[PDB]
Amino acid sequence: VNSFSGYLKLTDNVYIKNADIVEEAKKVKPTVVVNAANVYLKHGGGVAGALNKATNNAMQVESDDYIATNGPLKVGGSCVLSGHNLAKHCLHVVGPNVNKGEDIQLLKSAYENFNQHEVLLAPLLSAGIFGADPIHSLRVCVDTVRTNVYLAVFDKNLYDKLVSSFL
Ligand SMILES: O=S1(=O)CC[C@@H]1CNc1ncnc2[nH]c3cc(F)ccc3c12
Repeated sequence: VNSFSGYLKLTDNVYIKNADIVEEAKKVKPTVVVNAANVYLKHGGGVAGALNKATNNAMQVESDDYIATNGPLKVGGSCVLSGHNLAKHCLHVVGPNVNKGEDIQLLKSAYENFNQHEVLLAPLLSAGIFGADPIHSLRVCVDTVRTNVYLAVFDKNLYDKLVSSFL
């Protein structure tokens, strides 16, 4: 039993809710919140900008030190950093950004990072400003993640479309 509330169950292990991931993280305090990161951990907009703003820029400060030490992530890769006031940990995962021409097949590799964590609060990878089709992202999620994932979809119209079209 966990504290996630109001989710629709899609499969054995995948759940979905129309929610603001920032507000959801603030209420649940999950062990892991996933950020929709880029390789430079520059949290300027989308989910990343929202999560970073909610940490009063502490996420960005920590991220800049991470990059200065380790260099950029790979597209499809991830790193674990602090969850600050939102979660115990933040799993920064880099989905391909279609608006940069990155290969969509890397979306499966990106979701594989979730399997290293038993339970996660997450957005749909490569959705929003990353330019992928969220219906496709949900399908890859369901077919790749085996651990327990609670998906927050900010846009109510999109949430209803994802549910109604789910196979
Ligand atoms: O859901 S969508 O709009 C349709 C694709 C987008 C995915 N992005 C998100 N997914 C979940 N929670 C979220 N909270 C946010 C706060 C912001 F300021 C900007 C984006 C988000 C967001």
